[PDB]
Amino acid sequence: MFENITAAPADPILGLADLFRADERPGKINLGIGVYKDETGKTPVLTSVKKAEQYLLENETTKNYLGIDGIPEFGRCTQELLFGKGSALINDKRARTAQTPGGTGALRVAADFLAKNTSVKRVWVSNPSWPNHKSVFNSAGLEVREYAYYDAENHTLDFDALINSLNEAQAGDVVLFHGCCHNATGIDPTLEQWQTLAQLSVEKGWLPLFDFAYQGFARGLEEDAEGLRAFAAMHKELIVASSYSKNFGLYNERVGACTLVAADSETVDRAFSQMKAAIRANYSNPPAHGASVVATILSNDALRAIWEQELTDMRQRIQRMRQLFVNTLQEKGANRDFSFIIKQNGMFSFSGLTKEQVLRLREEFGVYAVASGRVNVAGMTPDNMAPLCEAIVAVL
Amino acid sequence: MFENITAAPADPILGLADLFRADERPGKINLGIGVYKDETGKTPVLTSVKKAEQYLLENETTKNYLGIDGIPEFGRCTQELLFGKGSALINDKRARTAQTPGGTGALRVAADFLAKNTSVKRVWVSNPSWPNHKSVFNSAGLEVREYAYYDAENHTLDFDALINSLNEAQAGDVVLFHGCCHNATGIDPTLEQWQTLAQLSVEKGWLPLFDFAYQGFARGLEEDAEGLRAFAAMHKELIVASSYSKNFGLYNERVGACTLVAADSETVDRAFSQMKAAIRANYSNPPAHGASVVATILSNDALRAIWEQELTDMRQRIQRMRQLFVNTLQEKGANRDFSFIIKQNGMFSFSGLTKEQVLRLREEFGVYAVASGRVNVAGMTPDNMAPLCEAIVAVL
Repeated sequence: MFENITAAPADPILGLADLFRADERPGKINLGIGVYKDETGKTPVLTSVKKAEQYLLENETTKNYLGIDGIPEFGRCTQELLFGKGSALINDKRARTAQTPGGTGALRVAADFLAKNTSVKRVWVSNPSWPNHKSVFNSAGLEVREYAYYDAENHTLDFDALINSLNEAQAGDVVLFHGCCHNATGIDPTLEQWQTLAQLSVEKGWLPLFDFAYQGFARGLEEDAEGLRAFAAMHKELIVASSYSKNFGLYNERVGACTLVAADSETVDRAFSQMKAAIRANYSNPPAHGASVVATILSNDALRAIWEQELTDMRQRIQRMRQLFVNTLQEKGANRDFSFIIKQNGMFSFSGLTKEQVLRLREEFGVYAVASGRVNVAGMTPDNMAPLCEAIVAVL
Repeated sequence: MFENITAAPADPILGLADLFRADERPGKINLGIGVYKDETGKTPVLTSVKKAEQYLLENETTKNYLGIDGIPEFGRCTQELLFGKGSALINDKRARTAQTPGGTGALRVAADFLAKNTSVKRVWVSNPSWPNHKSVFNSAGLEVREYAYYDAENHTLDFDALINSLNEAQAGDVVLFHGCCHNATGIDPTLEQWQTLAQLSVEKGWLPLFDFAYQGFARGLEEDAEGLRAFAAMHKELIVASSYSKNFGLYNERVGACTLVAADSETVDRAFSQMKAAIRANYSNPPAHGASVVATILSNDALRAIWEQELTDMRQRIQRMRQLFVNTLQEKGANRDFSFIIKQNGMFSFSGLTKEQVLRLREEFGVYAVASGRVNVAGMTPDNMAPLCEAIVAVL
């Protein structure tokens, strides 16, 4: 039965990793990573997390199944974080949240739900966009289309091309937006641009689906939610797939949420039931550990304080590296302007390097990056900055 | 978009739960539970688990993403437990294991994998069978058929009807078997019956898929694997969906595995790659906590000894309850013979009560059971045995 099965194509990231590892060179640098890294080059466990884990160890009395939608407190904390407390969406009980296995799991659940309970057939994603978006939706049997977003020439948001391409989308089609820290351009719309998209969206009958994996990485918790909040204030229906993998550094514990928004309580409840059905048919119920940790922290003033500070430290680390990277480039005798790097949010940005330059950097300098020229700034350190920039300069 | 969505049908178990809860009655007894419970009526955290969790707390330095297939050691320990150490399947590197979110998750992954990479279109499940089997497979777009198994009259395994019904199954069809502790008849095939099925299976060109969620609950770790092992010795290809939810009391941490078996290393590797692709499109990678705990215990002599003892205690509690139940029934002036209860393995069994009797038990006596007459013997205690039996007698 398996004789004729063809091998799945290989991810370049994972493939890049293996290549990096098997490299004897000393000054090797890996900018192809997908996670946060501190000044020492590691991905530690947050202090707030460790504290929460101790608490669970001492207080947990059972590992009995959680409800299909998971921990209640986790859901409420997640909603406040998304919509802010005092939000009408909350007071009007128009939103239901399901705890899921990471942000990816949330996306998959939404996809299965849409595919069997609605007339949705197409989903629009930006060009470019996180490559996993295609696989997830296609797996549910949904069609994936691309809208213009990034301007590889000016390294900016081509609002016009965006609005223009999205005009080809019909009512009842879903449009996917990155809440903040666009992956992997680092280019987000302005508040005014968000408001413009919201209006347009309502007018066109689109179903907005937000992929919110980096809340707190752009400007801050609240600031980063402005776009989403701009949409929520205008839509009756909405879907949010959030992740705590990065902002809580809980990558491997698979902590995320799928939030459903409807016109009213009755409707959302009825709709949520089918979402739960979709979950039951997938993994049954969610993993407690990771979510328990998030709920404990968010609901405890002390722990929350600590965590917010740790998050700030991460955000600032990145902002610092972006700035430092540009300065060092210029100092080292850089050809082109890289100042756009400073206007981009999050861990990712397109360096503008060519496929051949990337190949060269690796072969000749032990500097690792994705063939697209994508780099993870968290992979940079005050310590490796110089050698890094000198190598880049050598390939320009 | 969600205006016309119809509510999903409510599931009895969860419905039963709520009903039980909202019951003011004092002597209420819940036999409709789906998990193990101890003499005090609780589902505690295993001592071996707590120890393992302390160890992780103290030694974990990162929560970085696990590989798509999860923790390697988890995979190897799992394979040994399934096939026994020194197994040819292992030494020949014919099996690949993926860590999944519970047994259910393993089932779903197998389904998606089969649906997109093979010609499978139908899956045969026993009548009756865990109701969630249908949803999972249908969700992947697979057809589900039923084979005869249980004999409601003699409360036994109708081997003949079984063999007969399965003759309608064509080559390339998948046949699903419960490794041990059939849910929810508690009726398993004898070693000789297993061997007969194995021969027939090979002859007919079926693809066996084992659902192994209760290893260690019937006779013992190794004993309970006899059937599976009987099949493995005869097939080139096989699939096993195992769970640690019950035998490790790790229900909510979602710990399970999906094991793929092929004729050879090259084949299994090529096939596993597509399985990974299916995972990536679902939840991306698995939750670490639960699986870490399992791997820690299974690989440490001391911890493993403790755990095996805890498992034994669980198995024996159940055997004790089955025996006590039958005796108490007889003493209490029972009408019918219930001795079949003693020959059944695991937490579940069909009491043989009618739908109206079940309704009566609850309304009149506060005794809760599923409408199918299914009872969870782990819900019984030496303390509640008398009242329970007196109520049952009153409805015969």
